[PDB]
Amino acid sequence: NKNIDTVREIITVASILIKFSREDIVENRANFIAFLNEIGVTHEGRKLNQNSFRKIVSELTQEDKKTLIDEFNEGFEGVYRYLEMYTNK
Repeated sequence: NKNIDTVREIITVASILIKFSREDIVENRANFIAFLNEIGVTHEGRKLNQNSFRKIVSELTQEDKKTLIDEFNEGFEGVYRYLEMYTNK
C-alpha cells in the first residue's frame, strides 16, 4: 500500500534490466521506462509516467526512507554503486 512497494518495484526491475543486461536505455531514460513497463510493472491503472516522481518522493516519510534501505540493502548498494559509476539521474 506504500510508496516503498511502488518504488522498490521501479528500482529493482530497473536494476535487473540494467545490471548485467542493458545500460544504454537508462541513458535515455524514456527507453528504460518502456522496457520496464513491458515486464508487467503496473501502477495506478496505467503505465508509468516520468512526471509522477513528485508523487513518488514527497509521499515517502523518514520511516520509509530507512526501511527501503534496511529491508533491501543489497538493492540499495546495488543501485548506489551503479549511480556513482555510470550516471546520475
